[PDB]
Order: sequence, then structure tokens, then C-alpha cells
Amino acid sequence: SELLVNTKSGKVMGTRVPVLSSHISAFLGIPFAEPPVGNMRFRRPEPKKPWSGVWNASTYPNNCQQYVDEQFPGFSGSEMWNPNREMSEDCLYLNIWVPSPRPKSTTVMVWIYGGGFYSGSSTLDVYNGKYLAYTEEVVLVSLSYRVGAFGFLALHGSQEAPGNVGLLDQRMALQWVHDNIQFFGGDPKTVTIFGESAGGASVGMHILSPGSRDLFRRAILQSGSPNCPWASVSVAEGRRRAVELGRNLNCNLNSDEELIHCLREKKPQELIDVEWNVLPFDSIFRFSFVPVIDGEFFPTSLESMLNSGNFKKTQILLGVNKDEGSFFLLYGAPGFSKDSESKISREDFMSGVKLSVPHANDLGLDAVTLQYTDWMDDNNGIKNRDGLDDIVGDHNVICPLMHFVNKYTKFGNGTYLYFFNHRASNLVWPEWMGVIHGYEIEFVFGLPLVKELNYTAEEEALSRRIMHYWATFAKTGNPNEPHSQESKWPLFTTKEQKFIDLNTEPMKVHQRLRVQMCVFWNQFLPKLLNAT
Amino acid sequence: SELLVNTKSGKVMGTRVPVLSSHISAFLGIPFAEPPVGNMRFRRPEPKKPWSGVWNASTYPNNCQQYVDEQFPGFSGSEMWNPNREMSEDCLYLNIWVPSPRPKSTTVMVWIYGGGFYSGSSTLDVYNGKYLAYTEEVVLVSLSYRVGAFGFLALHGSQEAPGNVGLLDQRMALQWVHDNIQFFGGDPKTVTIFGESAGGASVGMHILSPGSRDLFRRAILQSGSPNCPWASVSVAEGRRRAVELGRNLNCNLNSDEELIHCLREKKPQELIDVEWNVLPFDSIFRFSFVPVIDGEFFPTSLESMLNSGNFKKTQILLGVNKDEGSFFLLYGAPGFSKDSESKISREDFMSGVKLSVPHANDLGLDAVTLQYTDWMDDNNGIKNRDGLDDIVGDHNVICPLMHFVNKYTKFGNGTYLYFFNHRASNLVWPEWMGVIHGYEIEFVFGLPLVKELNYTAEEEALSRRIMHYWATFAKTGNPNEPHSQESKWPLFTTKEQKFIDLNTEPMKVHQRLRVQMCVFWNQFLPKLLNAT
Ligand SMILES: *[C@@H]1O[C@H](CO)[C@@H](O)[C@H](O)[C@H]1NC(C)=O
Ligand SMILES: *[C@@H]1O[C@H](CO)[C@@H](O)[C@H](O)[C@H]1NC(C)=O
Ligand SMILES: *[C@@H]1O[C@H](CO)[C@@H](O)[C@H](O)[C@H]1NC(C)=O
Ligand SMILES: *[C@@H]1O[C@H](CO)[C@@H](O)[C@H](O)[C@H]1NC(C)=O
Ligand SMILES: CC(=O)SCC[N+](C)(C)C
Ligand SMILES: CC(=O)SCC[N+](C)(C)C
Ligand SMILES: [Cl-]
Ligand SMILES: [Cl-]
Ligand SMILES: [Cl-]
Ligand SMILES: [Cl-]
Ligand SMILES: [Cl-]
Ligand SMILES: [Cl-]
Ligand SMILES: [Cl-]
Ligand SMILES: [Cl-]
Ligand SMILES: [Cl-]
Ligand SMILES: [Cl-]
Ligand SMILES: [Cl-]
Ligand SMILES: [Cl-]
Ligand SMILES: [Cl-]
Ligand SMILES: [Cl-]
Repeated sequence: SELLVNTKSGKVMGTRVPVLSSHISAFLGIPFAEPPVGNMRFRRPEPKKPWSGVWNASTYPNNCQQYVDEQFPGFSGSEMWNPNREMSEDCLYLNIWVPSPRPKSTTVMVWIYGGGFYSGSSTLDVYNGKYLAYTEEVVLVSLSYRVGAFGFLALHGSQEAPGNVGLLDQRMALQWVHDNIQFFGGDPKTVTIFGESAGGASVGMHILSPGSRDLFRRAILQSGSPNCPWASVSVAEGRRRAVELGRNLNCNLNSDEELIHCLREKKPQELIDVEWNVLPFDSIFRFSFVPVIDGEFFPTSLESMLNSGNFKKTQILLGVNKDEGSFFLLYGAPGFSKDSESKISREDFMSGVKLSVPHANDLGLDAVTLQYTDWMDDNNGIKNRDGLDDIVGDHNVICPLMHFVNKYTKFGNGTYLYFFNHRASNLVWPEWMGVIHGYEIEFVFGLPLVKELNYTAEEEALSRRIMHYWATFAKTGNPNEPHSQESKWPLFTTKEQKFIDLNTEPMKVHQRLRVQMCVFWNQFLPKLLNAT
Repeated sequence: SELLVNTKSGKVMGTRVPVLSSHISAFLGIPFAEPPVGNMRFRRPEPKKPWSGVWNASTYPNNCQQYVDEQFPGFSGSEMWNPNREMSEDCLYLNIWVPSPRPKSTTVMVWIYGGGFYSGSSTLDVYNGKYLAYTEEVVLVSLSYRVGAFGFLALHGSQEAPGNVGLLDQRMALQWVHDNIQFFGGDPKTVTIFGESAGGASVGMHILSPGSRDLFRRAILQSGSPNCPWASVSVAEGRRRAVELGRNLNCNLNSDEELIHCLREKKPQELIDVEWNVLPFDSIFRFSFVPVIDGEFFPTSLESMLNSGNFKKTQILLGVNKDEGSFFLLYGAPGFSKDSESKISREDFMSGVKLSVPHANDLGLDAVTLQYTDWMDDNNGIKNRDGLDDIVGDHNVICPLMHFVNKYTKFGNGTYLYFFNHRASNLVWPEWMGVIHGYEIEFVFGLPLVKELNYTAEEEALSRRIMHYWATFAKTGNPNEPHSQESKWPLFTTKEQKFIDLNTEPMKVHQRLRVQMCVFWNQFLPKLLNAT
């Protein structure tokens, strides 16, 4: 049976799924680790004990315990990202979409979901890999990993809650793929990992961590980089937040042992109810439990690893969206609302700047303000709004990514950079938000090819062009079709620094993405803050 | 006799001079102070003892002892500013151009020459007031004052060389005008003082100093402000330079008395030969002997006087030229030459920045560089050149002036601001230098009306329009002709901050002159340098 596969962990039975007037195989909910429940909470993941009989992989698995966005009840724009299955700590499973007939040794792509390390699900409609697997004929895998305190609580020095376990969950799934994907017709030697925001930062982290490098061939990072200011904390900061979390749950704080024991006796939702209370500052685009620079998963500081070339050298494809910051301003910055144009007063602009650069002294805040203020029209509510939007995106996603791309390219084997600036015609979010964080994903997964979703024909063409870039890159390490007719996406070099726009218009090439602002964030501001 | 005038100092005999197919009276070289020679060198000026008989005021007087520009021997562009008479310490005289027939009580305008306080002459061809006196029918006076060590050596606490004497020379001439101008048909109650660069800074200094306020009605400042970074030094810095000057002349430095005695025994040229050796830093647009904030001529700091409104409240008309810095970059910045386009390398740009902001630490220099660098095209030699040009002009003239105008306007009785950006068609200096420092003067004095000078007809029209703005302002405190047909030069207000362009095109109104860059120089950079 085409739907029956025998793996080293045991046999699994898939299900036939329809896709674009055709069909393919799907193996949903395959376990790759033992349930991290009970006393295994906060601990590293243990490999799934092989099973007897046949595992039913016909339906999606539970989602990991996580905070749920209720900011706009019933609104599809926000709820499309929420868990669409039952939540449980028993959530370590993976999904596989296999072309029909089953391949013998084709390209593999593993998706790592984003969500600021505090949320995320592999089962979202926007992550359904059947379209991509079918259209580009690749084996598409989507993994899962613990988020929130469950996956990143960090009490360095301890073995019950070392930190980064959520990252180890990812690695274990990659290990499972490396060991069993052949049985599904996948080529374990041509695996490409890709993800967005926290997932993109994750991809970069596996590129850096020695213990992950051998498990994949190349990588794609979307709107996320390992060096982002929100993607990691020091061991001391991680410890402070863990203790503070315990303080919120009236725990005994005399020892790690006692703290960990107390937290383990709490129900999942109890940890989630107070998770946001441990942030050090009033801020936006900052999440409580994220990876920790432990000296283990990460040997040394991210920057020193990047400077010395201490990382996997291969090919990478990465990029950003035009308005990465709008979402986080809506949810927390004063003056922004979902149903208004959100024109920002000068006062609110100032408040926003402070929320955006929490680690800044007055001089730093002044530098940022001056850098993003048009002094010939400083009371222009639209410029203030758009200016704040740029500040958040530049600081949190674009400039950190540009720093990563420039450092990696010095030792890498090929870089491809993109700038996604197409706002979908069927977007339910307001116009002022522009090309939102995470809204290139629907194009990467081919949702536009689905007529009932109501995208324009041009948007379907873009989706197909993007899916082919991604799949072709995953297969050859070059997004371009050898001996092709269409325009060529040029390599990004240290000298030329070329990139392309990804939109419904004919491809255009540019150079030095957001260079003026990124010199500010990556060189000047840091010097200023350090000197003061 | 129309050429014979009897003043409180004695009788003077003028000369009839031709001007634009007509004639007027001229009284050249009238003394207003005793010769500051011998033991009077460095001392405050003493009023000229009245004389018996008739003083021959038919020819120009000697020029004060000063450094002479020999950077381009035979070049008119530079030599037109050099002394055109014999130099002597006996140089305290004034010149008067009186309409014919002699008026009874008309508007008076007193010109104060510029030249960085280290040079200048009232007898330059470009300062001939016959055209302005004739065309606008005003009594035009041009004074003189000691420059260099002779007029500004400052050993605060001493009475032999207190400092600011060159400014006192100016005041004495203003006093003389206040007492005797009536005899020449001038109205001592409607005197307007005006000057360019150091002369413009001087005008502002008389507006501030209590001892000068009662001697004039209103003021005009061209490309200069009292608060310019080069226009003054502290008493301690003034003292350091005086001592260092003495050290250069192998003087006894045991006491002010001995230092002053030694300097007085030196020949004029001996002081001038080493004058530039006392500057504290390698720099451009910085002059050795300038006014000193002594607590006497200036009661308190310039900034505190401006904030509290401790200054003469009247009407003022002021402005700047488009490329104030080009001249000083040519003479000292590496990479600039008179006969080349002076395209600047990135290295030379960096060196220039350092020469331009001598009081800056590395962080400050980085701030300036970032502020004026186009990172999408940082090796563009023309942008680098023009960028440096802006840095020098913004820092040394424009932003300081904008700071002054905004502070004065809060307490003043009417402000008129202009931006002069017309490059003369017969300019002998290279094109890259643009609208040079001091090149609006020829238009203020009506040289374009002289056919043999070869200006375009449009340039003659501009000159006449500027001369009428200046003269009309001097007369009424408003440059605009009451019930006029031409466009109106609007008042500059704290809120609107309107100004006009002065060029051969039809008047245009703008707002917030160089606001973006001046917020940098006037608010941000100072904070940065103070915090670091
Ligand atoms: C699980 O597998 C069975 C076949 O053994 C199938 O009938 C069922 O639909 C699958 N999922 C469930 C329990 O609904
Ligand atoms: C990638 O590496 C191969 C050798 O392994 C080399 O020949 C090729 O030029 C490299 N390409 C890039 C873009 O560095
Ligand atoms: C000085 O005045 C006399 C008349 O007494 C005149 O002849 C002469 O030209 C004037 N200047 C000189 C000395 O040339
Ligand atoms: C100038 O002062 C007079 C009173 O002395 C006042 O009436 C007039 O409005 C003032 N004008 C300006 C521009 O301040
Ligand atoms: C980007 C986000 O979803 S903000 C997190 C929710 N919070 C504001 C209630 C803490
Ligand atoms: C602006 C200037 O004339 S520079 C002064 C002359 N120096 C360079 C020889 C000291
Ligand atoms: Cl077998
Ligand atoms: Cl086996
Ligand atoms: Cl479908
Ligand atoms: Cl708090
Ligand atoms: Cl960069
Ligand atoms: Cl949507
Ligand atoms: Cl909408
Ligand atoms: Cl008489
Ligand atoms: Cl008398
Ligand atoms: Cl003439
Ligand atoms: Cl030196
Ligand atoms: Cl200003
Ligand atoms: Cl000239
Ligand atoms: Cl020329």
C-alpha cells in the first residue's frame, strides 16, 4: 500500500488527500519524541520508543500549550494563527506530504513554524504543505516544538531545565527525518530547512550550532535571523525570568530543584496566565521565553561565531517583508487601532520609540527619533505612523538580518536575498499595516492556487514563481532554473550586495537593502549606547 | 561749499565723485580715534582730539595691519579682499558717501567689514558705497577697526590688553556717527548697522552689548551671527593664545606686564608672521584673535543673554549664502584645489570632517559623517565634496544663524530672513565652490549696475532689488515698499519661520531653513558631545 510506510520507529498508515483536482499522500501526526509530560517537563526531549503495529497518521496532532490571541475574537486575521487543534504538552509530532506515486529519492523541505517562540502550530491552514509538495514534487515535512516556558524556561547549570529544549525538539525531528525520510521517497542528503520569524531565527540557530549542522543540506530564512534582539537572552536573564515566573506562581525559590519542582506541579494554563509578567521592560516585540546563549547549543556569543565563521557553510536563501513592525505596534503601541487609520501624534510617536528600543538611554532615543523624523513636517500623523512602523521593522527584523547576511556571505557558498512587498488583495487587516509580518507565507505554501480563496490571477502567478524559487533552491542551491528564460535572481555578494523585489510586477534587482538605516542600527546606535 | 562740513571734531573737506552718469559727495578717511600706536597698542581706543583747520577727506585712509592672502598671486578672486592701501596701525578712520544736494535728515547705514576678525578693509572696491548712497539716497558710512592681535589680543584682568578693543573701535565710530552725522544730512535716529561674516557677527554683538545698544536703530547681519563657533573664545582661551603668541616671539612670560611690554616692542609684521601658530587644533574656519566673553562687553554667556532676552529689541534683517564653506575647504582641506573639480575621496572626506569639527570625539565625528553620507553611493566624489561643503557651512554659519534668529525673534520687533543662492556669471572662482562666502556683497553695494563690470541684466535687476530691500528696511524696519506691487517678503515668525530666496528668479517663500541639519547641529550633536 502506497499509504503504508515502515520506519525504524515502526509502521505508519497515511491518508490520501485531494489537491488541485488530483491527489497525494499525507502522513499526519507521526511522533518523533516521548511525550514531554510530568517530570519530563522542561527537560531535553527523549527519542520516541519504537512501537508495535501500525500508527494511524490520518489526522493532525495536538498543538503545544501556548498563549492564545483573543485580541480580536472572531477575526480571521488574528485567529488564523491560533491553535486549530486541542492543546496538550503531548505535542511532539511531525507531518509529511508525499507525492503520488511515492518518489524514490526526491528533494526534502522541512518547515519550522514561527510565533516569537511563545506560540505556533504546524497544523495551521496556512501551513498545509499539500500544494507545495504536489506542485513542486518535493517531500514536505512540518515539525513541532515546545514554545513558551515549556520549551525555553532556562536555569543554566541545572539538568531539569537547561533551556533551549524547544530547539532540541526541532533537532530531534530533523534527526528523525535524516534517519527515516528515505522510506517516504525523500533524499536525506538533500534536506532544506525553512521557517518564518522565530522559525527563521531557528533555522539560523541550527546553522550555527555544531550539534545540528550535519542534519540538513541548505537553508531558507524568512523574516528572521539568529541575531535578532528578541530571539535570545543571556543565561543570567533567562534565570531571572524563570525565578520571576516562579515568584508569580507563589513558588519556593530557595533552590532550582525546589523552583523546578513547583513549576512542574502547576497546570499548563497557570504558567501561561503569568508568562508576560516577566519581561524586564515595558516593550513591544519582546517575548519572555526564548533561546539562551548557554555555551552548549551555542558555543560562544552569536556575534563571535559569525565573525570567526564558526558555522555550517552552505547556500542560503533569505529575505524580509516591507512592514514587519505593524503587527506589534497595533497590539501595544498607544494610538494604533485595528479599525482606524492610526495617524500618530508626536507624543505617541515618542512613546512608541521608547517601547521599541527598551535598552535605550535618552541620547539613544533622541538619535532614533532624529533619524526617523521629517523636521519639515513633524506633525504629519501618517509620516509619524509609518516612521514608527519602520523603526520596529528595521530594528527587529531587517537590520539584524542584513547583519547576518553580510557576515554569513563572507564564508558561505551562495546567498540569495529578497524583499517581499506585495500586499494581498484579500487581506482582512487594515491598509495602514501594509505588507504584514508573516504574510508571505501563504504565497510560499501556494494558497493562491486555490480558487475559492479569492486571490487575483497575478497573485497565483507570484505564488507559483515563489514556490518554484524555494523548491528549485532546495534542490540545487540556486533558485534559478538552469538554462531558463525568465529573469535571473542574482547571487548576493559582499561587494555588489544585490537582491530582488518579490511582487506581482516584473522582477527588479537592487543593491544594499535598507543600507542607510541599517548602518544606523548596526554600527552607530550600538557605539553610542556603549559610549554612554 | 557742499563739500565742506563742520563737525564737533573739526571741519572736513570732501570731494565730488562721479557715479552712474551723475555725482555725489564723499568724505574719505575721517579720523574718529587717536592712533592706537606705541604704548596704545592693544589698549582701548581713545576719542580723536578735535583739530584746528580743515581735514582733507579726499582720499582713502591706510588699512589696519593684517595677514595678507598670497595663496593665489595675481588672482582677482582672492586679491580683491586684500588691503588696497598702505597698512599701518594708524588706521582708525571712517568714510561717508553723501547724496547731492546734501540731505537734511535722511536714513543712515553704517557698514562693518568682515574677514574673520583677522583681516578686512573699508576701502575695498567691493565696499565702495557711492552706488548705494546714490541709488537709494542714504548717507552711507563705512568704519574700520583693529583686527588680528592688534584688535583682539586678550589678557583678561589686564588694562593694557583687555581684549575686544577692535569691537570698541567699532563702537567709537558708531558714537562719532551718532554725534556728527546730522552735519552731513544724516538722521542719527535712523542709523542701521550692517556687515558680513565677522562684520555680521559684530552687528549681533552690538545688539547684545549694553554699551552699544543706544547707538543705532536697527540691524542687518549677512552670513554671520554672534554665536558662531569661530566668533569668540573664553577668557582662559584668549589668555592661552596671547601667552602662546609671546612664546612664539621669545618674550618674557613672567607677567602680563612683561608679556605686553615685549609684544609692544615688536614690529607689526612680526606679530602677523606667527599669528596662525596659536590655534589649539588643526582646523579650518578658526581664527586666532577674536572677541572674548569678558563679562564686560558681554555681561554673561551669549546663550544666556539670548535666552533671557538681554539684548536690544528692534527689527533685524539677516540671511546666508548657499555655499558658505567652500572657501575654507579650498584653502586647507586635503583634496581641494582651485583648478580642479575637487572630487573628494572617502578618505579625504573623513579628514575634512575632522578639520571641520575640531572639538569632536570619535562618536561625534561618526555622527557627523553618518548625517552627511549617502550610503548607497559613498564613493561618489562629487557628493563627498558637496557634503563636506555643507558640513562647513551648516556648522559655521547657517545653523548658528538659525539658532540666533529663533532666539531673537521671541523678543524682537520684526525679523526678515533670506537665503542667497545666485552664482554670479562673472565669478572667477571655480564652479565647485558655488555661491561663495561674501559674494552677495557685490550685489548689496550695487556693483552690477556698473556696465563695465559685465554682469547680466538680470543681475543688475537683482542688485537693485536687494539695495532697495536693505535701504527700505533701514528706513522703515520693513524691506517691503508700503502699498507696493511686487511680491512681499514676509516676516519671520516663531511659528511659520518663513524666509525667501534671493536670486534672479521670481521671489519664492519657504519655511524652516536647513531645519533637518540644524536640529542636528543645534540640539543633537551638542547633547552627544556633552554626554560623552
Ligand atoms: C485512524 O485510523 C482508522 C483506521 O484504523 C481510521 O478509520 C480513522 O479515521 C483514523 N482516525 C480516526 C480515529 O478518526
Ligand atoms: C561553492 O563551493 C564550491 C566548492 O565546494 C566552489 O567551487 C564554488 O565556487 C562555491 N560557490 C560559491 C558561490 O561560493
Ligand atoms: C588733499 O587736499 C588737497 C587740497 O588742500 C588736494 O589738492 C589733494 O588732492 C588732497 N589729497 C592729496 C594730498 O593728494
Ligand atoms: C513692534 O512694536 C510695536 C510697539 O512698539 C508693536 O505695536 C508691533 O506690533 C511690533 N511688531 C512686531 C513685529 O513685533
Ligand atoms: C505580539 C503579541 O501577540 S503581544 C502578546 C500579548 N500581550 C500583549 C497580551 C502580552
Ligand atoms: C581662511 C584663510 O584665509 S586660512 C588663513 C591662512 N593660513 C591658512 C595660511 C593660515
Ligand atoms: Cl524490510
Ligand atoms: Cl528497519
Ligand atoms: Cl483543495
Ligand atoms: Cl512592571
Ligand atoms: Cl548592513
Ligand atoms: Cl487575511
Ligand atoms: Cl481592510
Ligand atoms: Cl555754527
Ligand atoms: Cl559744534
Ligand atoms: Cl563709476
Ligand atoms: Cl601644532
Ligand atoms: Cl534651528
Ligand atoms: Cl570674482
Ligand atoms: Cl571658472
